[PDB]
Amino acid sequence: NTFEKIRNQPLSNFLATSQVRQNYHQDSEAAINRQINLELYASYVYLSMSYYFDRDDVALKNFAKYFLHQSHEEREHAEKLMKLQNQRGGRIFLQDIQKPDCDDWESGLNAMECALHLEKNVNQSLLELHKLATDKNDPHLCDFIETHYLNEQVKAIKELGDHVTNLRKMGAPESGLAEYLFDKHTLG
Amino acid sequence: NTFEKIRNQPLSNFLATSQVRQNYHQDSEAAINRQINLELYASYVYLSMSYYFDRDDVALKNFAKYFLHQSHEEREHAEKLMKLQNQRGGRIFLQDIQKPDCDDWESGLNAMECALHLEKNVNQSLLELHKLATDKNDPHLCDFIETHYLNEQVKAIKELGDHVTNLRKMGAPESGLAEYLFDKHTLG
Amino acid sequence: NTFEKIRNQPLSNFLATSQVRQNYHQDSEAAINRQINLELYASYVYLSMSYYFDRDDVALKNFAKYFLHQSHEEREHAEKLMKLQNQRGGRIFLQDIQKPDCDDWESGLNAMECALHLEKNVNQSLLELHKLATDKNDPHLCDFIETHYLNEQVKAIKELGDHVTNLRKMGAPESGLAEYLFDKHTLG
Amino acid sequence: NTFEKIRNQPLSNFLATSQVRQNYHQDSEAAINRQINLELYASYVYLSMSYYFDRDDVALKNFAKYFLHQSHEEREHAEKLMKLQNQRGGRIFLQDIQKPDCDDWESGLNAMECALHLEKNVNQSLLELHKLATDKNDPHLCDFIETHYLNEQVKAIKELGDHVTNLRKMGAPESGLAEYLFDKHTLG
Amino acid sequence: NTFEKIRNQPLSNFLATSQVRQNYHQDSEAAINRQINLELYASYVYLSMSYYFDRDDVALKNFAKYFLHQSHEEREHAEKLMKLQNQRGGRIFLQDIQKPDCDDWESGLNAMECALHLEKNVNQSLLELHKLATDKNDPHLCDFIETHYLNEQVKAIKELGDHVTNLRKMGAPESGLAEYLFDKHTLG
Amino acid sequence: NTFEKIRNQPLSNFLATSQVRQNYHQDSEAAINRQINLELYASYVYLSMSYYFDRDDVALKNFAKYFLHQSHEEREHAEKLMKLQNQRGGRIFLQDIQKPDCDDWESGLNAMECALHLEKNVNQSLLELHKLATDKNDPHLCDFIETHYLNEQVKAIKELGDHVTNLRKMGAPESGLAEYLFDKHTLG
Repeated sequence: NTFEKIRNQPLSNFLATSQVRQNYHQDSEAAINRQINLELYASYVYLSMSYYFDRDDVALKNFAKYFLHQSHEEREHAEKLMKLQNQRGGRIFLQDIQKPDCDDWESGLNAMECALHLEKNVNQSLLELHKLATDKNDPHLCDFIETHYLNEQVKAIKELGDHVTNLRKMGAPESGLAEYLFDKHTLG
Repeated sequence: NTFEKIRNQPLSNFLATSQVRQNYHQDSEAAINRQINLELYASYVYLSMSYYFDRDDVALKNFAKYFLHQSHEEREHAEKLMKLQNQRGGRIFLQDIQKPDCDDWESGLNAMECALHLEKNVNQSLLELHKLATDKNDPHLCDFIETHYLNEQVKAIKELGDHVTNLRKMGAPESGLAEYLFDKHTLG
Repeated sequence: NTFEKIRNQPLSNFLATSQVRQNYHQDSEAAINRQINLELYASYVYLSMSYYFDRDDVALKNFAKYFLHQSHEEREHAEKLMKLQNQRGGRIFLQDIQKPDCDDWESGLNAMECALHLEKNVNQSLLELHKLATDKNDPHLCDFIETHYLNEQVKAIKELGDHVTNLRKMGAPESGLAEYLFDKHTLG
Repeated sequence: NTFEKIRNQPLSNFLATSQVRQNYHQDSEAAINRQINLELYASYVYLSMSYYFDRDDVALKNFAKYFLHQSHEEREHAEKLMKLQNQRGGRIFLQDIQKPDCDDWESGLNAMECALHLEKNVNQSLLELHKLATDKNDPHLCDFIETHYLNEQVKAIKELGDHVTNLRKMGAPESGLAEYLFDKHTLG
Repeated sequence: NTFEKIRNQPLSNFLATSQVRQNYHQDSEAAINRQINLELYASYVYLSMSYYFDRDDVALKNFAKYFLHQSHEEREHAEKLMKLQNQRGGRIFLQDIQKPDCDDWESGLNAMECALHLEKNVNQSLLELHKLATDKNDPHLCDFIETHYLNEQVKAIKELGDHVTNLRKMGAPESGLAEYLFDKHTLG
Repeated sequence: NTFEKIRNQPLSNFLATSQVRQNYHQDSEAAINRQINLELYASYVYLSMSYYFDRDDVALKNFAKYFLHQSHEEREHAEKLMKLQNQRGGRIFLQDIQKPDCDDWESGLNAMECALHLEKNVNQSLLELHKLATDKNDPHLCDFIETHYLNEQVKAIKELGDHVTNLRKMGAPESGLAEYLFDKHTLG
């Protein structure tokens, strides 16, 4: 899985004085760069799924629309992180964006499960970032993280869990009628 | 079952001269206090069910909305009874509110059946209250009960019976598709 | 005083794996259940006071309106706590709601003083809850508490203190003219 | 600079039971009084600069407008701090307001640099205050500071840095054309 | 009082050629600087009183609002004087702003009396300034003073006298009912 | 240089029967996949350039806005290509997205020159794609390319050339006044 490989690289890989810098450790800068890379990767995965559900032998439009919306959201998250990095006086440092691990998904249920897994991973990364911020006595960074990311992660995870439960109860993936009706009524 | 043990307590437990009191027996006062306690208990049960249907492994929003509405209705009923007790010149006397008997419900059908049972019990209590009022020659109390409670009870019971019948015919509780579609089309 | 007896019960009494649970200790779950019970109790006390001030030998309408509004607010607080408990992946566990300790209040000043006492107690409970959350490294819970409860508690306490001071200076409770005019001008 | 002299006075020089006080250490009270004095001093400095840029031999209107706006902002900050001190149950204690250190400024660039210096000093003081609050277990005060001051300080510092960079690149202070055009296009 | 101490300092302490200067003696410049300092001091005193009347053991909102309005008015007066000083080709020269003499006021009547005293002092200062202007043959300065300050001073003094008389007749400060009703009806 | 090494890879690397496929050679499929990768790379380069000009020691807002707009445009281009690939009955096959080659740009002129170079490269790739389409007798693909890409490329190249010429004539990069005024008047 590409996620842990991105995770286990040292902070030295994410580093490239300013007149506005004040109370800003370099480890925080390094962690912010890595988080940026992670958000971009998530956006790319969502795009891949969205255009998978558009093939002529799958043909579920609302799934595709949903995943495209998610991809755009992830892109905006990454841009906001970059803006913060500039505001505080650090230096942005970019890396390659890996290709997604899964190429086909075979059903809507499987795609929803992979999405849930991905969101949980992103949440774990954010939590460790907050811990690193708090043991360095940086209240501004802690408040930024708390106000802009944690509640959104929690809500997204809850929604994905609801979707998975509903799809399992209706009889998916063996019943195509189930996925058709779910695409019509819930995601419509 | 909490209902009957609340019912079987003597009237002396629900008792705590006024310048407005006229033709108002104390047995009526005690019965009104008891009915207040009963309505509060019903509201609490409805709240419990409503938030049961919100868990991530059940995920049926319209059921939860329906039951929350019912809970608010029961609260208003209790408040109106308290206002009457003050209007006539009695003294309000409160008691504890017991916890609901059932903790999990396992399906929408089971919850609907328990709700039907509860409503029938409340109706029986109201009928006994009306009989007590009428054999004491208190026309104002009788008319109050008739105009504000009996028809509402009848309509609620009819609606719950319709819901139970429809759910049984569609194949519940073995078919999750049935409950999904019922949540979409009827309660939506 | 029922409050401290509710406070002193162990966390095990407030406990009844999920696919959305992540970084959520069970002690937090128990504490949330206890706080829910506390908020419900406060709502019930406010209701009792509100309908006390409606008797024919007291007759102060604006006091009753004020306390009824407070009761509804407490109910919404409890509902929001329940929604959080579901969002994070815990299990709600309900208890009995005790009857209020004071049955008569004899004046508006005495009622205001009891309300101030109650609000201070609720604030203390919230503070120790936040401490428990913070020594377990749960930033989402800490931010939730901070953003939704502490400032409201502070504002409510300040307002109640102002009311008590004004009522004492006007000559209450020996002067009924004072309470009449306060009901007209301040709470009107 | 008057700044570090104000900073180095003991907390005893900023102190002058309440029925609303709860979980409020006196060191926090003293620190709040000191911060109030600091904000007033900053407002006075901004006023002095604003009216310096209005002389007939300088004649740059938009600079004056900008600095006057800053002065009013600082005044509102101080008033909000005083309101908090009253809300929590402390006692306000005022001191003298010293005169600004610099009397002439000789250019727009020099004034912008002094303003940047001042803002950085204020930010440092706020950070020390937050540390003091957090090691005393006062979550309400910490959240107040985080929500109302830190992000504003960061944004102000970033904006001032941008202004200084742009002015240096255009050729100031040796070119009056540069300052004229900057006054027209950026601050207009 | 601090007032006479500020008054008795020589004009040389308030002094720091222009192409617009014409018929403008330096004694006038010094007197204008002194008047600026005086107006700032008055604004600061008004602010102190306004936030005294906001404490939880005083709790009279309309008094606080009134005094805050007065403080803002004094600030605008000072700013207009500074603009005048710039128009005629003088040089502004600032001083420290002393802390108010009275720290507590104990009643609304006492605060109103102190305010009346302060306004009378300011009026006396303005009168001596006008005399100095007129014996130097400076018609523009005389007309400026007459058109912008004297009538406002007279109206303010009359209003404060009315307030003091009304408060004394109602029975203040021994009757808190008097101050409550005055806050409601007159200042409301 | 990433561009030509992406260009020189064989078509076999960009390959992963359908009921809608008709007159669609596999070489066209591979070329479309390669073009998709190229467009994504261009978008990423534009994003980096845009956030370079946001640093506190560069501070040219309109440049950043311009480049961000360009990045979004490139993203939409890639999405349209993917939609075509699905419409015709091929299979999408994704690859890694390399990091940009240049990390700093040192001036607006240098950035404009790099952008011109990049656009010319993209145009060359599109031209050889059209040649491959036309020697395979695929009129639909040829018309798609002609109607959606060539004129846009030509217009973009013309505009970038105009910008470069204007910046060179004004005296850039040695004159910062030139870049300031160009940012104000042309890109504003």
